[PDB]
Amino acid sequence: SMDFRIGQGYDVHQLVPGRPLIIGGVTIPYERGLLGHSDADVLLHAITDALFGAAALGDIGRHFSDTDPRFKGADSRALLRECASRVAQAGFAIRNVDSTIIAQAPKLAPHIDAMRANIAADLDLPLDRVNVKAKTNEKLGYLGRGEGIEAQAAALVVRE
Amino acid sequence: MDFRIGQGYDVHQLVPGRPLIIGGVTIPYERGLLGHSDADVLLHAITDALFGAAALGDIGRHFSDTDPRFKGADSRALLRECASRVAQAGFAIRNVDSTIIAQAPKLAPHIDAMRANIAADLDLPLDRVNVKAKTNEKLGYLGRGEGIEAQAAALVVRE
Amino acid sequence: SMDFRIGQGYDVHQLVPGRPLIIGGVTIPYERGLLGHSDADVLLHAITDALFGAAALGDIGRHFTDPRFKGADSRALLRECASRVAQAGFAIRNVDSTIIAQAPKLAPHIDAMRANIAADLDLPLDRVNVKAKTNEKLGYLGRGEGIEAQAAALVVRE
Ligand SMILES: CCOc1ccc2nc(S(N)(=O)=O)sc2c1
Ligand SMILES: [Zn+2]
Ligand SMILES: [Zn+2]
Ligand SMILES: [Zn+2]
Repeated sequence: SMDFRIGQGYDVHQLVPGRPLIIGGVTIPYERGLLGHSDADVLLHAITDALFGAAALGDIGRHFSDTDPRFKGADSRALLRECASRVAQAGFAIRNVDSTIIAQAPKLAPHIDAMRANIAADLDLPLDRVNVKAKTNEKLGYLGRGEGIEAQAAALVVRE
Repeated sequence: MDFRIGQGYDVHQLVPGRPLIIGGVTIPYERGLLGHSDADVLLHAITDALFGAAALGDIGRHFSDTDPRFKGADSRALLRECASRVAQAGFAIRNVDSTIIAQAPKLAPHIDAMRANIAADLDLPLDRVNVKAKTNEKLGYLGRGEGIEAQAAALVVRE
Repeated sequence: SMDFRIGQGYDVHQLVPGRPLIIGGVTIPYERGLLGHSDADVLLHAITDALFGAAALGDIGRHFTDPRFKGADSRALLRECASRVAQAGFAIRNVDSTIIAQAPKLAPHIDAMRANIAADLDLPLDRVNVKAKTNEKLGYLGRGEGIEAQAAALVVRE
């Protein structure tokens, strides 16, 4: 009950016109969307990587391949749920997740509760163990120019 | 045994005509950080880590850029109120770690003072607070000195 | 026992011609390598900073002109870092990390990096993790101008 481990996750996707904007499982109206072979859900990908990392199971690319017919059409919530199943099977219980989305636009505050609810459901966690934060990049860099969106995640687990 | 972790990120532009305040320390420099508050990028990152570890949202939720209450605000006062709310939520802080990334000025002479400020504001001994500082090895807008970034991690426990 | 602490680390180095690419102690075939005073192993630097941070010992810049470390490679420095963490009364519980590089492919080398780090930190493999991804062609990382590493470390004061 004291074998705690920490994991950390990072992801980024390009933001361009012509695709939907989906973050934390939430479709957000915007003139641009994230590019990636999946649904490009940068927040769920970062959290997934933090969870695999806390369990020392490698990373999201080692677990899911575009070539794998099991996951070919899978959205990022299905990937997060499978991640959590593998983390549990390796012997770990998740204690909490925290995260940050960095986007110059749109405003993400109205969507935070919905994202937290999706993530908590997918991880079978109480809502008060899941946190999502959001901020701009103060107009600096490709993030500040609206050319991508970044997500960071931290996860604490314990080996039971 | 109810431990929780949080992580924080912040960045502010470096501009002429502003005080440079990082970790609560007013640093002599021809430029300063631009923000609604005093724009203390390090304290904001730590504030976000603490709110995040307690699942209390983020700094924008508690101390909005849009609220005139916080124009020019002392970010140490914001950090102390953050810590008060984290305590009110049932959490004790176990440690904080952080990094400042900047091309200039030299931060080594100021790091110990930043650590002491953060420790005081969080009611922690110095040995549970850590401030790291580095350059971005000449890359990107940080390499060009256009802003300063801070990162933070916080461990809390629900008592 | 229960005095846990967390640390976090970040580093980035430029990719330059005429130098070997060494990440996680692994020499990787590539026409460029990382620039730095050391061998510029950006992954070991990030982990080193996370460990110093978790133990509240400052940072890599304060720890490392010293004739003990003049020509030291990054694994010797990681080992010395781990010594100083132990000196302060801390035991390492786990390390996690991410390498961000547009090229070359790091997947074939990850297992060796983890084994190198585990040996240097005197940890079992199941307490060390290395992740790797691209930057989706964004920014200086996406243009192949540098490689970034991030790390998180958990320690306990015994
Ligand atoms: C079936 C889906 O398989 C994959 C494979 C790689 C992969 N990488 C990411 S990332 N680098 O976090 O944008 S999400 C993803 C999904
Ligand atoms: Zn992704
Ligand atoms: Zn700020
Ligand atoms: Zn370095």
